[PDB]
Amino acid sequence: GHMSGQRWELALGRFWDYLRWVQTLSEQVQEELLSSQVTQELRALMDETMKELKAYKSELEEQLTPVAEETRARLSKELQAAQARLGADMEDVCGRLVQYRGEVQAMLGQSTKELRNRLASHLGKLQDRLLRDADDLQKRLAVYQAG
Repeated sequence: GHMSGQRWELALGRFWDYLRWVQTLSEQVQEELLSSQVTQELRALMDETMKELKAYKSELEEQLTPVAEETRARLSKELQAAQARLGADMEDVCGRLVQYRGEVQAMLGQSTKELRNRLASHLGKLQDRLLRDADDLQKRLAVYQAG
């Protein structure tokens, strides 16, 4: 909820805004989930978010003068843990939609009514994990810049 207005927080928003369109499961989504256009574009947004985040952490790892270099070792790892957590959440969303592309054609197709219901709940859980871990990453960034 509290963004610092960086390039990564927003490529993240471009990823999250795309997932909201997928969760509507409209005809265009039902059509585009059969193909790989969604997963290709979601992978692009995931990679774009992680490269901007990587460049942001690099700029932050060279800030105010230290006294003895490190109180950052513990803080830099907890920040790296949150960075890897965010990327793992975005991989889980892509991996789930890849399974759905095959599940909609498993044994030449399955019941899409129950199939879209299980996917919608699973996407909602992944979305809630992505939103919370994005806020935790912001907390780890603030702690890192502070001490």
